[PDB]
Amino acid sequence: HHAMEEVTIKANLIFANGSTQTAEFKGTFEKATSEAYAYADTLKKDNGEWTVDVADKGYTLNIKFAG
Repeated sequence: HHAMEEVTIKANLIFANGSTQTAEFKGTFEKATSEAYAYADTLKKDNGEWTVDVADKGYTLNIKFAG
């Protein structure tokens, strides 16, 4: 039985120069997680490629952009 509660995935976006931005995605776990990464992807054009460190049991995504 997989978790079907509506949850919030927090994306802590960290840019190359150290600046940050936080966005959150609400929905079932995997759907919301995929949406968080999809959002990060829209920022690659101006911020470069990203890497991630998953925290808080998967509810926090620390996404760092390179460059």
